[PDB]
Amino acid sequence: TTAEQIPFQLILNSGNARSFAMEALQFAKQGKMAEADEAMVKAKEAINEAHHFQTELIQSEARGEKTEISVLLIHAQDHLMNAITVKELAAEFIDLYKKLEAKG
Amino acid sequence: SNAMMTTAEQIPFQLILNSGNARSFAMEALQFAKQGKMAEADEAMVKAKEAINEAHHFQTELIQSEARGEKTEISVLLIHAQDHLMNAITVKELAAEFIDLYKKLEAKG
Amino acid sequence: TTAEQIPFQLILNSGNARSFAMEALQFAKQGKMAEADEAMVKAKEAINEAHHFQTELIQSEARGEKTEISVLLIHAQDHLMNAITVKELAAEFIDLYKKLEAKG
Ligand SMILES: [Cl-]
Ligand SMILES: [Cl-]
Ligand SMILES: [Mg+2]
Ligand code: NA
Ligand code: NA
Ligand code: NA
Ligand code: NA
Ligand code: NA
Repeated sequence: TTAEQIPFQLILNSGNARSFAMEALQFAKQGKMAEADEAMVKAKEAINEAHHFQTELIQSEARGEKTEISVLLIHAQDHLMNAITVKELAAEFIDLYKKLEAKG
Repeated sequence: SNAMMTTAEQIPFQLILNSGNARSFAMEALQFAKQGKMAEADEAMVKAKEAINEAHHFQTELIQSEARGEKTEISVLLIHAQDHLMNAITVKELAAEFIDLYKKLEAKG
Repeated sequence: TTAEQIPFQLILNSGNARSFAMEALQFAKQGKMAEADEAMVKAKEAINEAHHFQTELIQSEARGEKTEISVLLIHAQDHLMNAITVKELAAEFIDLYKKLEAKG
């Protein structure tokens, strides 16, 4: 049943990653580039934490273990995957703001 | 299914309707901002938010059902519906960021 | 699991489409608009492959033909939904870069 903690740990870490990435984007918008870079570093860490749980989840099935699929679990997987997506495009927003500061 | 739709099977359709409209409002807003139509963009974002709220109502009921031990039937459509809801939230959140970026680009040139 | 090859195929096509789309963004970022545009055609071709799998998943179920639900399937659907959104917003980024070029 420890495996049934997977959804919670996914949501918690993914939300943390998503939060860091958006914070990074806001810093970049305000011209605080050092703070933006740091937040992204932290976002990368958080997505790593989340991935540990996703990997175990996928390998569990691969391994032949039966997993009771719930809405919560599906929702947890959406959190991680959307977090990865937010982080990837946030990096592009950050990069664009850096480009714009270069010109004045 | 096409032969018979159960009451529970209504949830995915409702989530897709509202989430889809949320995503549509967000993209409409993005497109407005791109044209320098900022007030129309701001208002479409409000409607995006409202549509996510309506979708969210079904979400809470769905999660809580499970909490009660009321096992939901997992289907492709339900998974897809969940994807759409979470997608709408992501699109709205980033479209906000496109809109702000378009406002900044106006502020300069 | 002969139908369980579909998740694998969804993941592969979607992942490649996402990569293609990101390639396009980086090209446009470098001022390489021809390469960007070409990268997006490839993204669209790969999205279509995965999308075709998904339409059949949804339609078959509507017909009463039940699919075996697994973590990998759910994962596969996440890959497509996010690939679609990345492609779509990468296109918005490409437009932003083209915009910045045109003004100078
Ligand atoms: Cl991982
Ligand atoms: Cl190529
Ligand atoms: Mg999903
Ligand atoms: Na960028
Ligand atoms: Na509302
Ligand atoms: Na359930
Ligand atoms: Na922004
Ligand atoms: Na754009």
